[PDB]
Amino acid sequence: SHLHNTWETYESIGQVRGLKRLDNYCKQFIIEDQQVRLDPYVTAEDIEI
DNA sequence: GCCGCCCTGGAGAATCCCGGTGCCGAGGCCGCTCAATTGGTCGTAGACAGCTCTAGCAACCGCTTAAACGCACGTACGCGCTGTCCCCCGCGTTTTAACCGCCAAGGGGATTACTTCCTAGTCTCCAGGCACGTGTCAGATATATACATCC
Repeated sequence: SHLHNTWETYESIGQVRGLKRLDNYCKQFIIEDQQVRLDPYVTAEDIEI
C-alpha cells in the first residue's frame, strides 16, 4: 500500500520475486547517475534538468 | 428495596416468481423492372450415306544379338551410439507502436444518362501466296591413267 515501503539491502532481501527489477534499477540509476556526474562533458543545463 | 444481566416472541425489510409492455432479428407483402419466357421464322450444323485408301490388330513365323538376369564377392555407406557445445527456448521486464477514434480538403473512381463517329463486321470479287511436283544444275565423291622412284 506504499506505506509499508522498506529500506532494504541485497543480503537483507535473500531471494524473492522481482530481484531483476532491483538489479535493473541499481544498474540504470547508479551507473548512469555516476556517469553523468563523472563525465567532464556535462553542461550545467543537463545536470539541472 | 433498587439496579444490572440472560432468554424468547412478533413485526419490518430483502428476494423469487409472474404478468404487462417495449425493442432487435427475421419473414411476409408490395412495388419497380429488367431479363427470362413464348411464339414464329429461317438458315445452316451436323447427322447420314457412300466410296477410296491407309493404319492397326490378332496370332503366328524366323533370325540376330544385345539387354536382362542370376550369382559371387567385396567394400562403401547407412545407421546407430556417444560426446559436446551452442544456440534456441522459456520467462521476466521494459518499451513501443498497432489499433481505434479523430480532423481537413481534395482527387479517383464507380454509377446514370446522353451524344457522336470511327472502326470493325459483312459482302463481293479477284489475284497471288502456299502447297505440291518436276526439270535442271553445280558441288562432292570415287576411280582411270600417266610420271618419279626404291630395291
